[PDB]
Amino acid sequence: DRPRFSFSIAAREGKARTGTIEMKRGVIRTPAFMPVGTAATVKALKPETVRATGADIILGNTYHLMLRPGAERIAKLCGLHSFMGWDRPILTDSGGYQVMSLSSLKQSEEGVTFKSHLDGSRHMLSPERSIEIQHLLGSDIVMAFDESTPYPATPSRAASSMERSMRWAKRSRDAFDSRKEQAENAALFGIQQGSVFENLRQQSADALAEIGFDGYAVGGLAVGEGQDEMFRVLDFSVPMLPDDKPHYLMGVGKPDDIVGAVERGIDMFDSVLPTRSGRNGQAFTWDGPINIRNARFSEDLKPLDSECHCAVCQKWSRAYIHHLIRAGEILGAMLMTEHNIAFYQQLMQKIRDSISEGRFSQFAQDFRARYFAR
Amino acid sequence: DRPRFSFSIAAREGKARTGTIEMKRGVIRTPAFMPVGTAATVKALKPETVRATGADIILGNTYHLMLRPGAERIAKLCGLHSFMGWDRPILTDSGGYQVMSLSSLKQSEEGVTFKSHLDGSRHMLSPERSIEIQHLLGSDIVMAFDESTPYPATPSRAASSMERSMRWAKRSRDAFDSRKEQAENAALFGIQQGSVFENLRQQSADALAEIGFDGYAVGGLAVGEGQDEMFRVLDFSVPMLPDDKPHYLMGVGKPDDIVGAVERGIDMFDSVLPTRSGRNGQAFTWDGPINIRNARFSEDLKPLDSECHCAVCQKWSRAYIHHLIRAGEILGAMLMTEHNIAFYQQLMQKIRDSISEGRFSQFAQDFRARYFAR
Ligand SMILES: [Zn+2]
Ligand SMILES: [Zn+2]
Repeated sequence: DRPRFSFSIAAREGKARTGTIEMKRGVIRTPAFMPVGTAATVKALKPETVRATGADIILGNTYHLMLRPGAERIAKLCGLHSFMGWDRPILTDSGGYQVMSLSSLKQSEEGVTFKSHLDGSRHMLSPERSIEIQHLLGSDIVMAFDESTPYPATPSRAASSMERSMRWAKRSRDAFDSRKEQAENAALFGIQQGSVFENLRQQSADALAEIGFDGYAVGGLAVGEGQDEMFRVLDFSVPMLPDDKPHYLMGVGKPDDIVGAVERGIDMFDSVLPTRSGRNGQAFTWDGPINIRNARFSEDLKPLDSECHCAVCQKWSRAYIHHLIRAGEILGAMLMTEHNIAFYQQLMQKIRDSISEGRFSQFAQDFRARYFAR
Repeated sequence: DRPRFSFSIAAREGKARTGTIEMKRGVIRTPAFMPVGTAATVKALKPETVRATGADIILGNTYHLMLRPGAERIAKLCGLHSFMGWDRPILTDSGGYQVMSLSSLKQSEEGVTFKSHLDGSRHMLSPERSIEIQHLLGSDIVMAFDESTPYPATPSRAASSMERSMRWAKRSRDAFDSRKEQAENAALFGIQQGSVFENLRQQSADALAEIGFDGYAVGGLAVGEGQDEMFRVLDFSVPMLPDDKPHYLMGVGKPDDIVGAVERGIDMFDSVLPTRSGRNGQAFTWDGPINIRNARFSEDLKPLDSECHCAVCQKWSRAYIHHLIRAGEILGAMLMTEHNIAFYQQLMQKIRDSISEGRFSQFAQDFRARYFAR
C-alpha cells in the first residue's frame, strides 16, 4: 500500500515544518535525525537498539561500503538492509565528500579516480557509478553524486565545483531514471552547492529545480564556517528550494545547530556526533554535554540525564559509565552511544511536537537558555 | 523464601551429576558455566543479554575490582550487583591468582604486597582483606584466599604453597564467619591445591573438609598442564572432595575440557574463552571453532552455527560478522561474544539434560566425534 515517496507537511511555524515522508519501507517523521551507519553498522549498536531509540531512517556511506565489504558483494548478499539487519529506509550519501576528505585522489568532468585510504587499491566514482553502487546497496534515498570543494572556497573554485556539480546532478537524474527497479522503489535527492555566495546558491537551486528531484540537500556546510555563517547561509539558501519537498542539511550536527536549522526550514539531518562523541566519553544532556570521564562523576548515582527516557538512563549510573569509559570497556561505548542517539531522537520529537503545537519558538528559546547554562 | 545456599543433586550418571544450587538471588542449574565479568562487565554484553543466553551466575575478579573502580567505592555505590545491573548470583574469585600472574609482587604468611599493573600503586591482600573486599562487593559465592604457585611446580614449592593455602583457608573461614551479614547471606568455597601430586591433593582435601565449606574448588589446573594431565589429576582429586557439595574447576575451559571434567564429577566452570575468543574472531560451533575472519566466510549466508538458537544466529550471517570483525567494528565483538556465551550455555543445557536422561556417556562420544571432525 505504501507509496514510493510522499512528503506531507502537517504543521508549520514560521519557516519550520513538521510532517512525514512515506516510503515503501516505512514512514519518516520530520524533522528527522538519521544515525550514521558508515560501514553497514551504526557503531556499537544493534539495529533493533537503533530503532528502539526512535530512529526512522539511518544513513550509509557509499565511499566506505564500496571499499569494504564491496558494493557487488553486498548485492550478492541480498543488499544492505538484509546484510546489516535494518529493514527500514536507508539514505546513502554519494561518496563524493569522502573521496575528497579521505582518499588519495585524478579528477575530471567524467568522474574521479582515487586510491583507497585502507590499502591503496584504485577505484573510480562518477555520477553513473555512484548511482549504480547505491542501487547495488538497495538504498531507499539516493544522493546525486557531486564535486566537493575544500574549505575555505574561493569564489572561482566554489563556482567551478558548483557548475560541474549541477551537470553531474543531471547525469545522476538520468542514471537513476534509466534503472526501472530503482526509479520505481527509491527516491533521488539533489544537492545545492555554492558555498557562502548567495548568487551561486541561487543558480544551484534553479538548476536543481529545473531537473526535478524528490528532495533537496544543502551541501557545503558544516565544513569549518562556524554557526553564525552557516545560519546566514541557510537564511537565504533554504527559501530558494522548492517548498513542498524535503530539505536536508548534510552533516549537521550539534543539538543547537539542529534547532537553528529547523527554524530556517530544514527537515532532515545526519551527524556522527552522537555516536563518535559517545565512544569518546561525551554525553548530551538537556543541560549541555558532559565529559563522563571527569572525576566529578566517579560516585554520581544519577543517570546521564535526569529526564532522558532511554534504557541506559533507566538502568545505569554516571558512576558506572564513568568506570567503563575510563577502563576502555566496550560496554561503555555501547551505553554512551545508545543514550546519545536516544537523546537526539528525543530532541527531534520535542521539535516536531512543538511545531505541531505552534510553540517551537518558545521551545528553541527554552532549549538554548538551559543547554547553554551548562 | 529462598535459602542461603542449598545444593541438590537430581540425577547422576557415573561420576557426573546434575542438579541445582539455590541461593537468595536465584537458582543455579548445574553443571553450570559462569561468564567472566572481570571489571564489573561481561565484556561487550549488557547483563540482560548475558541472562538471555541462559547464564544463571557470573564471575567477578576481585583483583581487578579492587584496583578499579575500588572495593569501597563499589560498596558506596551500593554493591556490585546494583553497580553493573546484574541481580542474580555473583561468584567472586579471591584475587590471589591475578596477584601472581598480573601484579608486581612482598609475599609472607600474613599476606601479599604488590604494585598495581595499571599504575604502580601499592596494594595489599590477605585472607582477611580478600574476604572483606568480597563482602564490600556484595558477592554471593566467596572464594577463600589462597597462594598460587607458578607452573610448572616442583614438589617442595607445590607443598609449600598448598600448606600455606590450607592455613589461609582456615583464616578465610574465620573472617567470613565473623561478619554476620556475609555469613547469613553468602556462601564460602574452599580451594584444593597440590598440583599434580596425589598425596598433596589428598592432604589438601582433608584440611578443607575438616574446616568445612559450602563448596570445593579444584585449584592449580588450566595453567599449562595439558588436557591429559588435567584429566589424570581430576580422576583422583574430585573423589577426595565431599560428594554432597558442589565441585568447581576454576578457569576451565574449552568445550571438550568441560565435557571431560563433568565426566569426572565437576559441577561449575568459568572461562574467558567464549568472550575473549569472540572478540578475537573465533566462534564455537558444534563442528568445532571457526575463525570468522577467514576468507571462506566472506559470502557465507549461513549463521555462525546451523543449530544454535541464539539471537545472533537468528538474525545475522557469517558474511556480515566476517565483515565487522575484519573492520574492527564494536558490533562484531558484541555479536561474536553473545553467540559464544550462548553456545556455552547450550552445551551446559545439553550436558544437564543428557545426565538427567542417563545418556551423557553417549552425548560425550557424539559431541567429540562431531566437534573434532572439524
Ligand atoms: Zn539516556
Ligand atoms: Zn548463535
